[PDB]
Amino acid sequence: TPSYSLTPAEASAVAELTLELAAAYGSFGDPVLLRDLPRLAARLPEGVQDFLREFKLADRHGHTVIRGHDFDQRRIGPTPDHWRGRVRPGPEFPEELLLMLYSALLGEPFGWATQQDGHLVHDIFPIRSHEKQLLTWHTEDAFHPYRSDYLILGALRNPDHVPTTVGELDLSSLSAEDIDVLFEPRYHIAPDESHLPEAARFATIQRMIDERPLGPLLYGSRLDPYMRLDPYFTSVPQDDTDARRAYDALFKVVDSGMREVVADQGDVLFIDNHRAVHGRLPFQARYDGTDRWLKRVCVTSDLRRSREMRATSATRLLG
Amino acid sequence: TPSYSLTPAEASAVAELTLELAAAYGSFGDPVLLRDLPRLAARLPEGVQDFLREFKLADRHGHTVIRGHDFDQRRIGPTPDHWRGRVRPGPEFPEELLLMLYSALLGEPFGWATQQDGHLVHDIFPIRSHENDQLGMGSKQLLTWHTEDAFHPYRSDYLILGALRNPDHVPTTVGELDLSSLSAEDIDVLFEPRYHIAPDESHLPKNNTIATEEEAARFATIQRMIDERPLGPLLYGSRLDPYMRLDPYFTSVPQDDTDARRAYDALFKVVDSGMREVVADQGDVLFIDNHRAVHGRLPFQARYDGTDRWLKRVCVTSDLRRSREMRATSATRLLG
Ligand SMILES: N=C(N)NCCCC[C@H](N)C(=O)O
Ligand SMILES: [Fe+3]
Repeated sequence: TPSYSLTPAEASAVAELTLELAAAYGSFGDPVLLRDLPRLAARLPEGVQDFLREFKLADRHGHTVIRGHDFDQRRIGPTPDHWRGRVRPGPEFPEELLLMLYSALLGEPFGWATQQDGHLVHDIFPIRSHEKQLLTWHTEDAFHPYRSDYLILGALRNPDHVPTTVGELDLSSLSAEDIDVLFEPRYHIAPDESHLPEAARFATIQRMIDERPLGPLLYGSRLDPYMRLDPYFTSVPQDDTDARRAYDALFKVVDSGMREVVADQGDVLFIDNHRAVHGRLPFQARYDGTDRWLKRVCVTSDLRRSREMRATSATRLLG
Repeated sequence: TPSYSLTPAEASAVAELTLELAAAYGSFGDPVLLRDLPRLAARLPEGVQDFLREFKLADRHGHTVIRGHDFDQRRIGPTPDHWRGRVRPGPEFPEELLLMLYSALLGEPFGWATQQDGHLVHDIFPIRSHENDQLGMGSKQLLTWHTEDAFHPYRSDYLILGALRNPDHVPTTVGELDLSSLSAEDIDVLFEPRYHIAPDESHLPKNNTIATEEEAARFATIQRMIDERPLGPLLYGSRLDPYMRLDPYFTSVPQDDTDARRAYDALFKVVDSGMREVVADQGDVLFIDNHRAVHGRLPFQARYDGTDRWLKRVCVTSDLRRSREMRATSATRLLG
């Protein structure tokens, strides 16, 4: 797995640009910052731009990491209690912007209007409210036609080095018969809850919500397939014995290939949502303000493709 | 409809940039050039970048033009007799690079493997032996308007047309959808899967090969569209400001669907009467949203003497990975 380790000079240039941008724009609520993202991202170290572009275009690895960023722990401040009601942007604005720049290099930043007040940058930290653990892994929103193309996870802090799980597909482990079955629309993938704590928009998912169209698991190249796998919310018709058999073999290959990848402080992990599944590992959280803290941006290659489910032309938020 | 006119200073800087890049890279066959495109495009005048970003994000107008480029006629040379058998890249390489930079501001340049040897920037100029055909390489025949590759799930999102020369000022026709001109009932019908859109012959899996497992799977989605003839909408996206895919020549309205037939005739009438003539003269670059505009071209008499109208064209996708099933390798930008 290709990775990029920034020099102190690169790390300094990235930190500097990050602070200069945070001082010139109010928030992501600012329309012009969103406009300017790609032009602004062209001000990053050329080596960093080149690296990410090669990852995107190679379309070969499920994940990559840019390491050795300088995240000012004093400035960033203590890991907060909750995301809700919290004033945005916080002191860690610089780092959020960084992930936004990285997102514009990859595609476009987007979010879910219900998820975390619909903030384009998502918080990942322990919460006592939403607190024997089952080690699960998945494609992000595997059911959804407009699911992420890429995920960017920036580790602000990770004092106990709690890894992330990420796994890819090994084809040589599967027969040509199983693969062919997996390409066919013979599988149900259920949605997700995310409800409670606008009709023409809503009645769109209703094609999956009422009729429930069977979709494939593998698509793209047949020699190097993409995947959408969420074993927890996946269903197969009982009478489709071929499909169930091919689903078992696919699970067994992916499950056994899972790797632990640590996003330590200063790391930014890039997950290709079409080539890799990811997951959480359980950990003992302190709640004192020193807890592991990641930020997360969802990237779409094609914003306009989701227009039917977006409120207006301008909004990057779905639903 | 917004456009951008370059100051002479801006035109000079663009020209200088494209000359520099022309010397620094060998050809579009160089993978590093394709990689570098978006970063290189950030060296364009900031006004231009902002303008095109705003066109892209606004997602409202169906075309725009950037006017007033300096395309050096002496360096560019005579309009060729044919696209086959030319030294690649030619003396007009700086202009091709320009369009590639613009494509990277909008999305990703891509092509069709069967079209002009898979060249990402293709030529539009009269070819004598092609005089009797309805194509870009023709002249005498009217190129009637349409969405490019209406049938194809991976058709262009944008088209970039750059006029190297146009001595007789032959306009391009482009048309948009005035939604206020249609009934709410017609719109609802046009949003419904009630229309059959046939592929252009170039896209036929029996037309191009095929033979071997690998090449067969690359056309399996198209073959299945040919076998099952699914019906689809002519309008999609947002009901208040819809995208369209309209190719009158390849659209079949089912005989028994009276509602669809009424709405299609309504849609056709609006678009046909909204048709605008837009002249891309020397130094003009035309941007067409393939989801909001139709385009065509007027007939003209070619001279075949090296002085003919000459346009360069780039197709743009907003998502190269969507067409992965139809591309040979991960790296290729060629479909088929
Ligand atoms: N074919 C190769 N290797 N070209 C490298 C030159 C790119 C340098 C870039 N245009 C610049 O001036 O920064
Ligand atoms: Fe997840």
